[PDB]
Amino acid sequence: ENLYFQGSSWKWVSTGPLVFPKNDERNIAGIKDPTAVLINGTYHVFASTAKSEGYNMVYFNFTDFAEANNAPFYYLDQAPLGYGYRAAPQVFYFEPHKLWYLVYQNGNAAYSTNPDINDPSKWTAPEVFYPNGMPKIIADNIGNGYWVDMWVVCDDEEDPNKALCHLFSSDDNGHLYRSQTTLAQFPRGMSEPEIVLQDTQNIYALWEAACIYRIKGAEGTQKYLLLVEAIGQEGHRYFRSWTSDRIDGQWIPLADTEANPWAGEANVVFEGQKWTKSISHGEVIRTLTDQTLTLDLSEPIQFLYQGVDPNAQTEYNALPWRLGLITQ
Repeated sequence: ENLYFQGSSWKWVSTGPLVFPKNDERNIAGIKDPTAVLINGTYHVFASTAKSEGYNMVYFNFTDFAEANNAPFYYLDQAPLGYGYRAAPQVFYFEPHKLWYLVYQNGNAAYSTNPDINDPSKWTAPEVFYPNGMPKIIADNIGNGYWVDMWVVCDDEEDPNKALCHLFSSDDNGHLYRSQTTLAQFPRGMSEPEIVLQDTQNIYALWEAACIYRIKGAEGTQKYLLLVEAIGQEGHRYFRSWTSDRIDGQWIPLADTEANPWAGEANVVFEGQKWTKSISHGEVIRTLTDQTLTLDLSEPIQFLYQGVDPNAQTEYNALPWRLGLITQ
């Protein structure tokens, strides 16, 4: 059954920090915002590198979490993906094209493709979901924010000419946006976004880093799980959660408070090294790797996340973020 759909009582154990920047000439300050899949015993991770100079991305793989820190990084600026600003990836296999997509931000909502996740040198130069630039609704409501944190999820409707692919994004100004196109058209044809949730009075309650997952075998009110990062007390990052019966439906809070979050300081036990009070910008490690973003909740979720020493005092892009893991 769905023994790991934990309702309003999610509980986790965190590892210590698992992935650090390399001591190399790139002088990366933080490793951030992971996306990951597990295929035949190998974990494939994409993450962002952060320093005051800028953002770009890395790929690495490993078989053992305790050895992840020794995995060589492929710096994706060596692929056609290239130099420039790129951040905050999401990886999935778009089965109808037999291509992996890496969805990320480069100033717009962007994607690269690759037929083989094991060949990081082949990731394409970015192409954008919104060919004319930032949508009007986002430009009109962004204020002093930033258009960030792109997420695709597709429904599993039989007819591809009708099944929808949704692209979510945030503005660091209290809005969550959603566009759609058909499976047949994807990646082309994303509609003008709609605001699907907003918290204008406290923008930090609906900050960024959305994830939308299908729960395998769930056919009713909890078919879809929405996670959004919030900033609480003392700047501690945590995830709020909601559920819905469809991707473009009515979200109902699940575990959505700082005291009872989906994942946060309140419900994460550091059984070993205790190194962060923030559970930030994370993703579930997926074994069902296709564009439906399906989780099998007969098995414990593993959520790879960015954490940071709460006492670090740096410029924001120089924060010493490291990757860690929470497991149910």
